[PDB]
Amino acid sequence: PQQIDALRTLIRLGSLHTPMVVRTAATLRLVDHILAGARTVKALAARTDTRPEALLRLIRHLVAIGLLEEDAPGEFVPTEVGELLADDHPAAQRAWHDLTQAVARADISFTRLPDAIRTGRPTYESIYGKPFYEDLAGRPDLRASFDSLLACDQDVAFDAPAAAYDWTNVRHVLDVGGGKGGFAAAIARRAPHVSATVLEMAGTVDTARSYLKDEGLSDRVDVVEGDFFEPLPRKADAIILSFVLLNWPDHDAVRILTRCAEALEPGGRILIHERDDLHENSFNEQFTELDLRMLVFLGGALRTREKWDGLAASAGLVVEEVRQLPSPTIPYDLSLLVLAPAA
Amino acid sequence: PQQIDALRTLIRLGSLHTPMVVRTAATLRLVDHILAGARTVKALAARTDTRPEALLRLIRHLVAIGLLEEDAPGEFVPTEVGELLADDHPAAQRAWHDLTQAVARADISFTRLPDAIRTGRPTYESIYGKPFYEDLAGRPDLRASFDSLLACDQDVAFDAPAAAYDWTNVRHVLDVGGGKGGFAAAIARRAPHVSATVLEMAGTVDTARSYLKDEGLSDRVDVVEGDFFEPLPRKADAIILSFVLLNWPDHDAVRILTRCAEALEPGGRILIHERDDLHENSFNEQFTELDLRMLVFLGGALRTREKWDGLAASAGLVVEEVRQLPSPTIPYDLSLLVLAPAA
Ligand SMILES: Nc1ncnc2c1ncn2[C@@H]1O[C@H](CSCC[C@H](N)C(=O)O)[C@@H](O)[C@H]1O
Ligand SMILES: Nc1ncnc2c1ncn2[C@@H]1O[C@H](CSCC[C@H](N)C(=O)O)[C@@H](O)[C@H]1O
Ligand SMILES: Cc1cc(=O)oc2cc(O)ccc12
Ligand SMILES: Cc1cc(=O)oc2cc(O)ccc12
Repeated sequence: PQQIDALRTLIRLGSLHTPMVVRTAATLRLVDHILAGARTVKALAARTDTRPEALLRLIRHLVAIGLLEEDAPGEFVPTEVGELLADDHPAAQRAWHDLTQAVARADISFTRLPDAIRTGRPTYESIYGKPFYEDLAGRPDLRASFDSLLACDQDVAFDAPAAAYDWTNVRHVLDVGGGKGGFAAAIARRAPHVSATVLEMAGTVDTARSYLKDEGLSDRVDVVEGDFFEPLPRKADAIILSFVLLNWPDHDAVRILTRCAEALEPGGRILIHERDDLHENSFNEQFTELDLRMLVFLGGALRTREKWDGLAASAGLVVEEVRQLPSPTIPYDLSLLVLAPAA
Repeated sequence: PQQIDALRTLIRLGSLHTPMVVRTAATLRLVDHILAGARTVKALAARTDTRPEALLRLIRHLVAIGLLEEDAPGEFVPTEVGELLADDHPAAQRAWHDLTQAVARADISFTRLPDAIRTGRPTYESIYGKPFYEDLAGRPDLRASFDSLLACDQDVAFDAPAAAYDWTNVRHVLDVGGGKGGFAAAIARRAPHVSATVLEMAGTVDTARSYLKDEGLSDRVDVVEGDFFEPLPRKADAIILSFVLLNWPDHDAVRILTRCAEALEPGGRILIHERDDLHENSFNEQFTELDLRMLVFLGGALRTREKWDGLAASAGLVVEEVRQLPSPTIPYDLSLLVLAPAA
């Protein structure tokens, strides 16, 4: 028959057990345990304290989808795909699929995706009892997990956007929602004359300060606890919004942008580090995974290039320049948008 | 880079939003509405009462994964894969992905798959408040949805297993857990001398009786409400277990098989309609989807050919014959296992 391939494709795409099998394997650290020598069901069950027959049934699906393969009778090893769940693999896919860590936990919000399409509003609170950042505020362990997921490569992940801007006429930088300070730190190393301030929430400010202390940068990058919907704590020649605005619906993103514009020194610029696909180029899996996560986690949104033009104008700004940022590590297209005050 | 394809494969397999996007589209009947003429976001939002920008964001992922394509600017149509979500397509994939119907609703149990691997026990009750069949018993609408999902092709789905057995020396058939009576009805049509009894739960017995009345078979197939862990209501030359034993862990499946053996007339046989892959042949997506659903819904299990040999022996039975059943419609390998009393 001719629709057999189509039927197989639809069933795979619609399968909820397959991603949960991947995330279960990640959460149980199965691939790590296999690499450390536990190749049989009976050894792996003892290492994970799972029930042996139930673990075999999980492993069977892991083989079926090509993450594991049966080497010898009853002995399993990771494939090239499965090896990506090793804890120290540079793409960090084990942690990003670990159900006890903040993002895969938040992905359970997708079980109520019909509600989010009807309302345009997040479903996270309906599952976990508080909106996303309030939940993180009440669970410092999840706050720390989220911060480390985003900041994993922060020793070098922010080098490209910091190198993509000319800091010669910048004296003070304000990184609004600046995470653990990785972006501020990368700017400080590249532009030694610059002083920087990180504005962040409780909890995150402490690991930011602690990170900057380890880096020897406390004298050049300070950390302020605060709320970026309130007046910003100081003015700056460059104000950074790195993976901030996508957390927020249009009206909140305009309020944040407005606060930033109000805090700009003369000649200053606002720097947005995010995606900016043209609408025509946005029908791709990288854009939609992040965009739909922002919907169900937060009620935020990724913005196409067209929408950035509109959002800037609403905040009194113009898009002066968009710099494409190289990710020759793993292809994830990101941009640095440079916004200036409108005429 | 060389691990780009591997990384892409892992991320797709681990994506929870993609199957929820498919199920959301199925639940909103999006493909039906498109085929009826609503091709734009603005028309489809009004037909589904969703928020237009949020619906566009869903559609974007549906295009990205190849269920929809943008025909004209802002107009979307289903692909060959997407057309399978039309409500009347014979593979019934819309209903099987509809979150308001019993199976896709039960698939939310997979969000707690780590618990099921640790315990070997279902997670359905922890989500919905009662174990699977008790939940169906308290929600007659879900009971009816489940019964119709399984019985969809019952006018012809049971023709092959009914044709695969020689009914010449059978006088009475008992179909234990016989659903809406489709299998009993197919036997009655092929073997007019046979009389049959369907044993089923509350609710299901009424739609079974109603189905058999529509078929003109009330005089030949009767329906008894009861519990197949209790003594069976009568003896039979052939006792049918069609998609029953996989609902149950080994010790419960032995109890059901034992009840059946105790009710067999001399010379009688027990007929099992299920999968029976050799363990070596079971590392495939058809086996694992059903097997893992039985785990999280019910604590049941699919049994490999080796396990059937063991289960039969535990119940005092031998596997006399296994007949492979043709499904040239869509390839789903099923078998008819014929069990006889052990020597
Ligand atoms: N009202 C608020 N005031 C200040 N910071 C906030 C805030 N709401 C959210 N945030 C911060 O916004 C950040 C978005 S995550 C991005 C972190 C970092 N800029 C990076 O690129 O990786 C979070 O760290 C969160 O703590
Ligand atoms: N304790 C019990 N006693 C009798 N029937 C039961 C039962 N527990 C579950 N069942 C029935 O077992 C059936 C399994 S579903 C299979 C239905 C049908 N034989 C078919 O092949 O499609 C359900 O219809 C359910 O109502
Ligand atoms: C880059 C990226 C990918 C993703 O899948 O989820 C995210 C969530 C965030 O809060 C910030 C960034 C990302
Ligand atoms: C044949 C089949 C496929 C599936 O995916 O789920 C099922 C669930 C049941 O209770 C009975 C049969 C099936």
